[PDB]
Amino acid sequence: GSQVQTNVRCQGGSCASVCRREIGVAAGRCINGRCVCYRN
Repeated sequence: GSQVQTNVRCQGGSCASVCRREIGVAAGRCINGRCVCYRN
């Protein structure tokens, strides 16, 4: 997968704003306890 993995914890909920900070794109998802971010 081309998801961008991060060190930011989550137990559900939005990762969009976290991803704005992490990768500069306000898109992502909580997967298995951490945020991933989407750049296309």
